[PDB]
Amino acid sequence: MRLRRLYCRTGGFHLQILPDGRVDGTREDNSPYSLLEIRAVEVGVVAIKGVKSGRYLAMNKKGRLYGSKHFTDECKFKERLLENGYNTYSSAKYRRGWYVALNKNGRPKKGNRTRRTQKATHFLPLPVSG
Ligand SMILES: [Cl-]
Ligand code: NA
Repeated sequence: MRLRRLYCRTGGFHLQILPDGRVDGTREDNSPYSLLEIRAVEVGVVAIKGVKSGRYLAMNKKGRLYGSKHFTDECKFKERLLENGYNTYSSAKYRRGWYVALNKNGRPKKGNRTRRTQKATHFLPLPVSG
């Protein structure tokens, strides 16, 4: 059950870390690039690794999500548990309120267009066959 998928509150998507470095949402169940290793690397901070791509979820200085080729400081996300049961993930490196988020088309949002009150930033990590 150690592997997880990250389900968005909106759109019926779960997060995918694709082998070309892109990040998006998919609504398909048999999506190997959506299988994630979510590990706390500091108190309140996680790394999210796409196990099949080998890439870490990352956010660059422009607020854009990508799948990193190795683990860097751009791969750290502050994880907050909301009272509604979902979690938010915000850039630990760029402390500007920049969240992991998917729009209505399943495409990642630019960090400066996100806020913790947006349902697009709300995700549920769920163990796979847990
Ligand atoms: Cl956007
Ligand atoms: Na899947």
